Amino acid sequence: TISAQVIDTIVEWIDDNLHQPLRIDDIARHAGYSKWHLQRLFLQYKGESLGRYIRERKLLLAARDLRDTDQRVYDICLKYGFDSQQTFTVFTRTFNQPPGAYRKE
DNA sequence: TTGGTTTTTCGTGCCATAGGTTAATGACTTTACAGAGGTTACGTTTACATACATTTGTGAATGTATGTACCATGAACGTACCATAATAGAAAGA
Repeated sequence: TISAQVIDTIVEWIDDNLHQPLRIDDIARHAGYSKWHLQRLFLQYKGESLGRYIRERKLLLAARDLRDTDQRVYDICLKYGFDSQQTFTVFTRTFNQPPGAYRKE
């Protein structure tokens, strides 16, 4: 029990939520835990900054949609959180693996 | 000419120096419970005078008690309506 069961709710919010980005103000509210209700968790349970963990989660989620043989490549990053194609093109810094070649795999 | 690795800023995240509301046991203090002490107005126990009753003798009410000496010689002394048929009894002729 950390901050009255915030771990059991963060995962549910990440699962249920739409492609809306996750920031301090966005998740600070209906979360039931403010900035410090999340800082301790991100420091202890995860040990990684939000901008990298969210990007990794989006990449792991899109790894299946890229294999689902979808022709609308521009909408793949949009349906998962990346509001722009250039920002998602994160993939170069993470995998150094072609968008298209991976999409071909 | 186009995709992707490399690099630098920059707002954002993590760490550290400051300074204030407010949990701690307490010390409170206030209310409640526990201690004896003088006073009140009864409740039980006791003696004493007078009263209804109940216990005695005495004057009247009834009640059996034995008899009355001219002559009195049998009757119901006034009852009563008379229905109808099963079962025996004492005799009489069969």
